[PDB]
Amino acid sequence: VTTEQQHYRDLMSAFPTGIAVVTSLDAQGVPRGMTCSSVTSATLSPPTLLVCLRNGSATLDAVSATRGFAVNLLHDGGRHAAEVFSGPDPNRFSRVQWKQCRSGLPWLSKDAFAVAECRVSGTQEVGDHTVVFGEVARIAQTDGTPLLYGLRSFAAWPLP
Amino acid sequence: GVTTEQQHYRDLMSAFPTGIAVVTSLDAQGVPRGMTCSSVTSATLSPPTLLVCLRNGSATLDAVSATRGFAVNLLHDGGRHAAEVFSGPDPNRFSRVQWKQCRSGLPWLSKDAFAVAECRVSGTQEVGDHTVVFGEVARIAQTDGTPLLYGLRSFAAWPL
Ligand SMILES: Cc1cc2nc3c(=O)[nH]c(=O)nc-3n(C[C@H](O)[C@H](O)[C@H](O)COP(=O)(O)OP(=O)(O)OC[C@H]3O[C@@H](n4cnc5c(N)ncnc54)[C@H](O)[C@@H]3O)c2cc1C
Ligand SMILES: Cc1cc2nc3c(=O)[nH]c(=O)nc-3n(C[C@H](O)[C@H](O)[C@H](O)COP(=O)(O)OP(=O)(O)OC[C@H]3O[C@@H](n4cnc5c(N)ncnc54)[C@H](O)[C@@H]3O)c2cc1C
Ligand SMILES: NC(=O)C1=CN([C@@H]2O[C@H](COP(=O)(O)OP(=O)(O)OC[C@H]3O[C@@H](n4cnc5c(N)ncnc54)[C@H](O)[C@@H]3O)[C@@H](O)[C@H]2O)C=CC1
Ligand SMILES: NC(=O)C1=CN([C@@H]2O[C@H](COP(=O)(O)OP(=O)(O)OC[C@H]3O[C@@H](n4cnc5c(N)ncnc54)[C@H](O)[C@@H]3O)[C@@H](O)[C@H]2O)C=CC1
Repeated sequence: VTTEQQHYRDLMSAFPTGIAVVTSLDAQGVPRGMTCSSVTSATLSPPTLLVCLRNGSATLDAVSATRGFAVNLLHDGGRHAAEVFSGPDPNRFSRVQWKQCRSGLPWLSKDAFAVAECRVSGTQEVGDHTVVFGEVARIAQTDGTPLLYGLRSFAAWPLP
Repeated sequence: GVTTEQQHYRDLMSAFPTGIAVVTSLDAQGVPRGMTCSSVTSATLSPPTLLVCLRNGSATLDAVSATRGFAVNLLHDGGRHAAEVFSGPDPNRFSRVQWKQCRSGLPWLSKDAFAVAECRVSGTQEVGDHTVVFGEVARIAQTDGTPLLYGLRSFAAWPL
């Protein structure tokens, strides 16, 4: 017995999350990234998160080529960035402010309140996606109200 | 206990808010087990598969591994007490919430959850002291409700 895809979409839509832009570099050195809601903590020993990226995506290809990626947590002013990095716009990085970290990884310096640089420590394919484990290597974090996505809409963390 | 490094990582991940589920199963002797879970993540639509990340040695992970199935109970904004009890030290948590047994046997938190998804374990991946559990969704029931949220070390309600 297996549920239908629409019922599953409706279920998962009702689990709201923060919003990241996951970034890396492709083999040509070109920044790549996507809006990502699948950031999940895996373990503290060593500090490891995971993301789940669509197979064939430019971002997964860059993550695999660089074996590292940055997780840029968006604050409430970052809705436009989240739209850019989930939509059909070309040259997404020309539409946001960004800087290259010491690692070379793209950091969204205006739209994110925190950025974690991760080394790819393993992957696991599941259907048409790949779970990517990231061992966190460097963190820069400031105060900010997190952007949220849930029930097919953007919102803001409701507490000061 | 945590190291300084691990604390910086907790500070980061705390700023990625999520909905809140209670993941339930039965142990080998039929006893209901469950825990508060913020690691619910969508993996793929083909077939519909989510994942959760459960601590190794937890009663819930042992039950999930025994029975190869589990329920994901998404809590609505009246469910804070259930989330607190299912994240605390008391093994008699099931006597402190109102619940019902699904036809399959899985525990359903009927008073505190607005949705329940019954899952078959389709794979696992150990990562440090945790196990990522892949759940192929077999059945979903859902009603309207405002999702409970957790972020920045606080409960809140979805604001829209
Ligand atoms: C709130 C939210 C959360 C999301 N979370 C996740 C998640 O956790 N995991 C995940 O895998 N995806 C997620 N997505 C979807 C993801 O952000 C988009 O699919 C994104 O476009 C992928 O970017 P990419 O460059 O890696 O992929 P590609 O599909 O390889 O796109 C490459 C480039 O082509 C352009 N492009 C974008 N979309 C299209 C299109 N439809 N047709 C043609 N060209 C296009 C853009 O310039 C893009 O950079 C999420 C989307 C939203 C809105
Ligand atoms: C907001 C929030 C989100 C969380 N998200 C996650 C998550 O995504 N993943 C995760 O792994 N944890 C998560 N936790 C932690 C998790 O909810 C707690 O660790 C929870 O108490 C685990 O329950 P358990 O019964 O499976 O674990 P256990 O630690 O096995 O048991 C809890 C208590 O019951 C006792 N006990 C266990 N089994 C038995 C038995 N057979 N007989 C007698 N006593 C027994 C234990 O000694 C302990 O005192 C989260 C906590 C919070 C607050
Ligand atoms: N690839 C992914 O993991 C995700 C992709 N998206 C995509 O973003 C767009 C908008 O999403 P919503 O506004 O939430 O409406 P929606 O109704 O399409 O999706 C609801 C929820 O279902 C899950 N989901 C949807 N498509 C998925 C996919 N292809 N793979 C895995 N899980 C998926 C996610 O939890 C998503 O938030 C859609 O194109 C959706 O596919 C959104 C979230 C996760
Ligand atoms: N085991 C898990 O995956 C999780 C466990 N918890 C438990 O609840 C407690 C309180 O959490 P918060 O109030 O958010 O404050 P916190 O500062 O203790 O934790 C902040 C965040 O760090 C991550 N994290 C913490 N402990 C973790 C662990 N053992 N494994 C993986 N990721 C972990 C989670 O994303 C958590 O929300 C944590 O200290 C922990 O015991 C909470 C979230 C997930």
